[PDB]
Amino acid sequence: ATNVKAMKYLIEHYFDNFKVDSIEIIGSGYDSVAYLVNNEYIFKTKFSTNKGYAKEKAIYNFLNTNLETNVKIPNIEYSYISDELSILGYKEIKGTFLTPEIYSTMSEEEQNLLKRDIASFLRQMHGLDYTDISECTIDNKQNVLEEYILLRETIYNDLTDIEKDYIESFMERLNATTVFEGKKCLCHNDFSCNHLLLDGNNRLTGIIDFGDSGIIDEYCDFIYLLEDSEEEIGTNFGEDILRMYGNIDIEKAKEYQDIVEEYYPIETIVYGIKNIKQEFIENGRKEIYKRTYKD
Ligand SMILES: Nc1nc2c(ncn2[C@@H]2O[C@H](COP(=O)(O)OP(=O)(O)CP(=O)(O)O)[C@@H](O)[C@H]2O)c(=O)[nH]1
Ligand SMILES: [Cl-]
Ligand SMILES: [Mg+2]
Ligand SMILES: [Mg+2]
Repeated sequence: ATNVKAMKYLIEHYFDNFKVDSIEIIGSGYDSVAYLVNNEYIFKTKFSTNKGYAKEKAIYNFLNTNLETNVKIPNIEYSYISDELSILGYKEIKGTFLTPEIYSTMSEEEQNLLKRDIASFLRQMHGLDYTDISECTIDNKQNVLEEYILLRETIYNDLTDIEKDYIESFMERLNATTVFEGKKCLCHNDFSCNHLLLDGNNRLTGIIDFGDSGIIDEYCDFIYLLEDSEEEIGTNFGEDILRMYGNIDIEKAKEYQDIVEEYYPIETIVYGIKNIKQEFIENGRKEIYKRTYKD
């Protein structure tokens, strides 16, 4: 139980008179680990990476001050932020994560109420005056262009023709699309069903992981709601939510999701380059072949 011991130590060291009586791992990413401490607190942690926890903390603070909602989000009680180590702690939001299986046991009315809850939460968050967090802007198109330049400066010339063509074909679509020219607002920006918590009546009770959140295209928060995969509910779910949300071009939302999805293998390669992780470069290149050959 080595990781747990270390992180217990660090929590007690940086947070005076916080006492860890229990601690377990409840989640992880490639760069992070989350712990449930005293069956009450979530502690999210990471070591040296590529101002992440600073922003996420600022966003929680901004949202807890400004949202009027019964939906719970993390409320940061402990933080330690440095280049080499960042920790955020908050009381665990209780509930059951939404999944496709759970959704399929819900009555039609239950499903509608959950969809309305989501639409309402997104309408309220996207309608906030974000002046107070105006530094948290994210420009996805410009980010992609910069990543493309990094590719050109590093490994692009060693890729295969098939890989190059996939990339260039994406860049050509990026240049022709209009889906980055619409409304910008504060978005969750990783808005998948594994971040949505339900209460005992299958209503939306909490939303977690605003770690990628920022001021960005309004379309961003529909990308997973529109996704047809084993992990998400399905395209009709996102469509209905978009109709409830109102005043948004559904076809552009879908175009934006389709473009993000096409980018994925390239995003994966770029992550590998930036983090010096060859396995990610390989995985993304292989995925380009998988997509190219899908019939
Ligand atoms: N019940 C519950 N689970 C939570 C809460 N906060 C985090 N979790 C659990 O911890 C996991 C990791 O938290 P999360 O913020 O998503 O992770 P992360 O550090 O951003 C890494 P990634 O972005 O890949 O999710 C979640 O998937 C979930 O299982 C919370 O308040 N309530
Ligand atoms: Cl490789
Ligand atoms: Mg997460
Ligand atoms: Mg996250």
